[PDB]
Amino acid sequence: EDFYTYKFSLWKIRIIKRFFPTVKGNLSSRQEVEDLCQKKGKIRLLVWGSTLENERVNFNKSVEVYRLEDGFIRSIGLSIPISLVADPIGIYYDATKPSYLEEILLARKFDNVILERAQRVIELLRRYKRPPRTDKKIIVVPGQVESDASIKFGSPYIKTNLELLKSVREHNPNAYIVYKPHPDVPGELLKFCDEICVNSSSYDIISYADEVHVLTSLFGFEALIAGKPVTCYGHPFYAGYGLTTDIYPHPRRNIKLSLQELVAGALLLYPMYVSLIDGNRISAEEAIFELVNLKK
Repeated sequence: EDFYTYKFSLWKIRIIKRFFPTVKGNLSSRQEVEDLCQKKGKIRLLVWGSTLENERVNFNKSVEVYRLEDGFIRSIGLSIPISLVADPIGIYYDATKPSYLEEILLARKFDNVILERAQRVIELLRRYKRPPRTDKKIIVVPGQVESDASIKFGSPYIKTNLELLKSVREHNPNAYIVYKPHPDVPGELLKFCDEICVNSSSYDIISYADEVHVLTSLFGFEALIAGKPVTCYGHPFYAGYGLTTDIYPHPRRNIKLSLQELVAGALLLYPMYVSLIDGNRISAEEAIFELVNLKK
């Protein structure tokens, strides 16, 4: 009777059980959470993303809430998740409230050994992964799905791709702006971007770019690993740490971090990793090795 899930689908419950083998039951309403809590003194609730904030539901302090989300490595370039994020304080894309990732990076107790792995992971990612000929600075803007939670709780001002593309052009009047729209979703876009790169190879649009300008896209964290300068127009999890030139300052972040500190925190300590083959907990490096040995 260790963990409970909040409004998870059956398929999602089985996936979560890989990371939490002690999942016991699925609570389907706030009343069921309150009834079970005073029945057992305290409960551990598994919630997905900003589900509680979207419902404006708050529980007493005896309901320990874990906010779940997909990992970072399963997504950045290289279906059944190999990585899972379990945040007991908040969630990484919510810049309005503290997150456990933010507390890790602030405490920044990173010994010499974990900095080595972070440098190995950076080198590993860069290796496991059209362009206009002009004199202008090449700027790339990855579009997002506007209904995403990272824009709602992670962008303090800009909320649309059009406002992003607008704001990008206002700050860069002469640069060559190419808009890469999000796959999962035109005439007014071209009034601020030069061309619209509708396909060819995401991560291999980064290498042709001089700078990457994003709102809250995880795409910008991949650009940091690739070493390309990135400007943030919102407040993603990698913003505020001086690695990115932030348009709007983060109201709660003062620390200047290195790329290894960011990687060691965001990729190595923050998310969980479970092997796809045997189901055991593995390191972020073994997770990359498994995904790398999966494609060939």
